[PDB]
Amino acid sequence: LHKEPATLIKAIDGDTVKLMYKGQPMTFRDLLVDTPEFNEKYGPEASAFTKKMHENAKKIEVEFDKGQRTDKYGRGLAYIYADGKMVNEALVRQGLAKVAYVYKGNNTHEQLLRKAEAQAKKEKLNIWS
Ligand SMILES: Cc1cn([C@H]2C[C@H](OP(=O)(O)O)[C@@H](COP(=O)(O)O)O2)c(=O)[nH]c1=O
Ligand SMILES: [Ca+2]
Repeated sequence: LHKEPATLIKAIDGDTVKLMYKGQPMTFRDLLVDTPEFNEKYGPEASAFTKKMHENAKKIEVEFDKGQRTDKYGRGLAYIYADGKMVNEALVRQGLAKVAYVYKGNNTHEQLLRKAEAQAKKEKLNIWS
């Protein structure tokens, strides 16, 4: 897998963001995670977390997995990095997302994220409180 450039267009929520990729605007959905919707418990906190993580980054990058790169809604499916830190992993580590939507063929970072979730749960953080 490899990282590719992008630039933030706009925060959206815990697990989606509007980025410019290859010069085109796209909505990206984070692989392997599920954040609460904004109207649900910890939804606001998830959205705040990713808004800050994306807006503060000097360099956003996207990393597609081995499988399908867009979902049925036209959203890009990627691992997203903010100054080399994976947003997908950070969400899970903080108890602001669950590991979720693990489809074979696009699950390169599954075990990394499961390890984060375990530590979040051990610490009883957020969703796990
Ligand atoms: C994360 C992810 C979501 N999806 C689809 C499955 C779900 O379909 P349904 O909309 O039919 O439930 C939806 C979940 O996304 P959200 O959690 O953003 O709603 O997006 C994929 O197809 N591939 C993926 O890797
Ligand atoms: Ca969601």
